[PDB]
Amino acid sequence: VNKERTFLAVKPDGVARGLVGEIIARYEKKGFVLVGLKQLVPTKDLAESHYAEHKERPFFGGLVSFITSGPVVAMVFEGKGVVASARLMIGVTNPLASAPGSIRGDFGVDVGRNIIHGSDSVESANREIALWFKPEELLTEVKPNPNLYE
Amino acid sequence: VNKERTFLAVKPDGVARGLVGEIIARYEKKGFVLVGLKQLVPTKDLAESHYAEHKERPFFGGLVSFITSGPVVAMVFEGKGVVASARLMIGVTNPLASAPGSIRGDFGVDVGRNIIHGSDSVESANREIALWFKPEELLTEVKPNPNLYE
Amino acid sequence: VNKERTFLAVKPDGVARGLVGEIIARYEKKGFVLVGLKQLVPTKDLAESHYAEHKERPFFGGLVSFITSGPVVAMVFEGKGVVASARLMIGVTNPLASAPGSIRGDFGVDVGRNIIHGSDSVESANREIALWFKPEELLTEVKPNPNLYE
Amino acid sequence: VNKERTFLAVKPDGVARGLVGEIIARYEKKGFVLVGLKQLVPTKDLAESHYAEHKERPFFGGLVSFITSGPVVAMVFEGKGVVASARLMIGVTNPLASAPGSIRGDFGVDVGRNIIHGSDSVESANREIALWFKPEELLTEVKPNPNLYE
Amino acid sequence: VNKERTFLAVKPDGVARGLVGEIIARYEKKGFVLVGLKQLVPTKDLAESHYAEHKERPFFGGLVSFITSGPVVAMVFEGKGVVASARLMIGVTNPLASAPGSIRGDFGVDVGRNIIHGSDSVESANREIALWFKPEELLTEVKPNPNLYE
Amino acid sequence: VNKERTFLAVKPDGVARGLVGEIIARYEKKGFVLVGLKQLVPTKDLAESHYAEHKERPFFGGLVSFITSGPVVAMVFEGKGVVASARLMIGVTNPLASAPGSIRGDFGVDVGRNIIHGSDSVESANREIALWFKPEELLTEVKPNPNLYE
Ligand SMILES: O=c1ccn([C@H]2C[C@H](F)[C@@H](COP(=O)(O)OP(=O)(O)O)O2)c(=O)[nH]1
Repeated sequence: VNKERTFLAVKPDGVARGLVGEIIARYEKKGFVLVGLKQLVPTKDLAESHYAEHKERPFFGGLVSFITSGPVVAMVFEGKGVVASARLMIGVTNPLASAPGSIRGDFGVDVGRNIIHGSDSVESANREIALWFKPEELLTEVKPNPNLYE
Repeated sequence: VNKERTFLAVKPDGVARGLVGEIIARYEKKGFVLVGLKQLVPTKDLAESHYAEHKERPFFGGLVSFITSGPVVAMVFEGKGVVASARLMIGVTNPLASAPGSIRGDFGVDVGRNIIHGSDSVESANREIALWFKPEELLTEVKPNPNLYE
Repeated sequence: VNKERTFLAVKPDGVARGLVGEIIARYEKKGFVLVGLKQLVPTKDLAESHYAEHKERPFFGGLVSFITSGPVVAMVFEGKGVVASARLMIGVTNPLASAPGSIRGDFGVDVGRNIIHGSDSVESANREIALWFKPEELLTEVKPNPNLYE
Repeated sequence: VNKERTFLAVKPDGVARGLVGEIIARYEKKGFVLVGLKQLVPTKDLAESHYAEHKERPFFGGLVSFITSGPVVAMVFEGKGVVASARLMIGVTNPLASAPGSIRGDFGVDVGRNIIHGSDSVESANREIALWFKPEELLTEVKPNPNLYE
Repeated sequence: VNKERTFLAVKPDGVARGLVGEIIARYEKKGFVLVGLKQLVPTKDLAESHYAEHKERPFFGGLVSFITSGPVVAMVFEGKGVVASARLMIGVTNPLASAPGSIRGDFGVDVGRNIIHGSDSVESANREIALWFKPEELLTEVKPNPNLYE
Repeated sequence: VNKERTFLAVKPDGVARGLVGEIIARYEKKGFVLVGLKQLVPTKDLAESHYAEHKERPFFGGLVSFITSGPVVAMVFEGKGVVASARLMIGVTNPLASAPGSIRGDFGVDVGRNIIHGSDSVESANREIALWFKPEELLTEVKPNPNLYE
């Protein structure tokens, strides 16, 4: 189904570096539809719930602090296999090991300052989208370019 | 002062044509700070109160019908002389008469489908910003790149 | 009417400099439809007919000699006010005096090597299109993006 | 030898999405020479002869029907190892699995709407070129930039 | 003559903002040849000799101070009418009044942080070139692309 | 450490092809700092020292004769893991086998005309930096964008 959605979030460093439009453009060019978009300064309760799976890890504390250190541009894109395509486009955890052409591969140098977040699966996508967006904030009537899908 | 703000809105045709990120990128490159950003399908009352100055004009009906025909990406940029600079970058009412280099000049061909809206003065900017954004949605602590301002 | 057409031609120097795709992309982003496209090495008869209005000027000789010195990418774009918009986008006769943003303004430095040709009026557009293109080579059913025209 | 040629074709979806110039630009930047270029609406005979190898497969029908559904920009590029490089730049059959940086990787989302066609070998290139282009439409004297070849 | 040269200098703000490559690329696309290039932290004596004309002006102190506050990428471009073309491409003194498409028009917002310096005339170019560059640092054998000049 | 440095050099072909600005921009976008920059026409001994390891190889003759055949834009970038990241961005020895997204992958076609040089290790970087740059020509103080490093 082409009604698959994922959660993307340009982090404080990506926003502070003027990468918001560049990132949105990459997804628009690919053919994914922006189902939701907004800028906010994450709160602790949200950063913590968002990174729940790492609550046990050492870095968790630093993850929750930086994400709430400034504005974030949260967004939702819809399309066929968007969760895996979104991540392929982002690159890998370490921006230095990310191939040229990917977001992190082109603009990132540190793992702590890795510009953007992308859901790693449909299960997490759905959880994260419900965490950052209210239903009233997501488009229902989507309908994509007919030159994209058969 | 560099704490001046303006209201920009990528209209249904700009959004539907995948111009959102391209437009945001132009403002970020310039040095202006994104103080608010969100996507929504305008409601008739908002379309009408926004286009108030034209309620007596023939085309008003089509303005309100179109802007509410699909999602709009509303946004607020802050910076020195941003209202006038924003409009200079947008181009003129008729995209066919807009010089290359400007948004409408590069992507527009019809006056009714002219991609974006920009406040025409600080008085209107202030009015519109309050019409589309709630105070909680606008960043307070702005702070731009020190290499932009003396 | 939006069924207006103009004749553009990337000249030997524009082609030899790898500017073909860059120029086509500029027009496509604008909203104009490619109704005809082909690469060929102009014959004297066609060069002369094309530059008829300059047959009595000193430079005519050099014009006819150069346009036939290599391959030319002839093309026809359709859209509202395309003839004047195409020219506005090209720039002026002398690339050095052409504004940044325009084709000649960005890539040209000499008037003899001014990269591209564009019809100067609908009258000449129609004459030139018939000179370079056979009716069978031009699209009849054009129909552009609905987000371009009201 | 650097006189190797390949057949590329931006399909109806690539054309209708305004990607013609973008794709041509990528090949010109690389250093390949455009030996033939033209736009046309393929006929059934040409669509079928082209996809001959697939005549017995299920999808054939949809392949022929789509490629003839609208205008195609056929083109031939010449250069060292152009057939393999052209394919490397196109990406893989499934645009979702295509790496960022490649044509399909950047703009494609469905395999039925995968933007461009490229010959898979020198044997097929030679066949297809003769299928789409008449000898008079192809450049004889090519000669590429001396800063490209040793 | 096409052996005209001009002196451009990306100031500390332009360099600190990652604009060096972007600026060099605009000039290379145009067709001008890079006759000299280097990065350095200007010394007072040089900054002062450079801005000699403004020695009596109020802002003089601030000019010499800023230009020496960080690295500058000094460069010399050669080409027909390069002194006037360079400035046309830079924009005007106040970046907010500079038209989209120009360097200052696209990236600058403050007159004190106006990104780049360009000679204002052939007399000044020759003076500044000799101030920043030693003869051994400038190319003798220039020879530009033949597709540029007639 | 983030004080790692590598030596990059746009060779005569990259320079002659107007690729200098394009290449530097890729590194600046990434987040690496330009610690040294200059254009020169390599002298025979510099070329030879530089390519010591290839001395006994059949092609050392043309390697030296080429690097010294025209101007080279030598430069030093600083940042975390810059030597390995720089290489990854350049692509592989044969540009035809280099992935789209990489410098060689996007612009190169021949191995003898492979646009750019990058150090292959920290040991070589340090050797080459000292070979091409005098200590006075390199910056001491770095100050990397704080949104790059944690
Ligand atoms: O057969 C050959 C192989 C490489 N080369 C040149 C290109 C390059 F600058 C130099 C060093 O090659 P190598 O170290 O293998 O590749 P790279 O590190 O990518 O430059 O050899 C040739 O001229 N001929």
